Amino acid sequence: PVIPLDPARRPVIKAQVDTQTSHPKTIEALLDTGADMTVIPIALFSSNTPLKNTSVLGAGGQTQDHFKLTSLPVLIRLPFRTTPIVLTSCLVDTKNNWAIIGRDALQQCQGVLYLP
Amino acid sequence: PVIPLDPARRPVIKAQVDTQTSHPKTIEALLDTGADMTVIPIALFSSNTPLKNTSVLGAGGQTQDHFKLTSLPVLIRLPFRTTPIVLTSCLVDTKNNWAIIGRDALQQCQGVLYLP
Ligand SMILES: COC(=O)N[C@H](C(=O)N[C@H](C(=O)N[C@@H](Cc1ccccc1)[C@H](O)C(=O)N1CSC(C)(C)[C@H]1C(=O)NCC(C)(C)C)C(C)(C)C)c1ccccc1
Repeated sequence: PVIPLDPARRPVIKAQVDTQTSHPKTIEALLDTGADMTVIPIALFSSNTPLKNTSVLGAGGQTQDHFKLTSLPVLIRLPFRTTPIVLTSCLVDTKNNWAIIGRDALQQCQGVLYLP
Repeated sequence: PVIPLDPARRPVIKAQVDTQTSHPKTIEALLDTGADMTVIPIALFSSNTPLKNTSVLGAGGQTQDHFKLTSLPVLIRLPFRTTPIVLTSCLVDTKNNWAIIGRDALQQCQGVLYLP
């Protein structure tokens, strides 16, 4: 679908995410052309799973602690299309429960920006 | 234009930004549907403008040193339209001098996200 862009309303989508360490869960994610990679909340992962340290630069600053990197690919199913997005890896929010669909996922569902 | 999305290339455009505190200047800005508000570099402003402190939530978390708010509206001319976008205020990055076109500006140019 076409998602209008509105400062007062964050463009979001329901996405079924399977981290392959837990039953797949559907979450609300922000659609974010400004994110190099997708961010999944740590909650969707089972307690014990190996995750890699990683450094992330955001607007608030550079962090070595807040985010981890997955070890297994994450599969994402969008409401409209039946084929899953397969992300070889993406980020995990250990801290603030964030869910962000970045350009890695947007590329695979052939998302575009349109500026008339 | 239609702008494709690719994890390995930031979606950017050249814009002319007028802060009304000196002459209009060209910047290359990130098109960012995850940004509630536009971000322009402090480098645009002279060494003694007055800018209000502001708190912002980013990926590095809550920052309250990094961004200021303009005191005057900012006018933005995009290559493909004659009428400038006029933002009542936007964020000013004093740390990294980032340029990010957010949803406030995208709404004014009727920007949309399209997922097939
Ligand atoms: C109350 O006023 C606000 O705090 N607005 C915030 C905002 O828009 N922050 C933007 C922001 O950082 N948005 C980002 C998404 C985001 C929103 C809130 C917390 C964390 C992340 C942005 O689309 C992005 O990907 N950016 C901006 S900077 C960047 C490096 C180019 C890239 C990035 O962070 N990449 C890192 C990853 C891949 C982890 C997202 C600004 C500072 C650029 C205006 C906000 C507050 C709650 C939910 C959503 C947004």
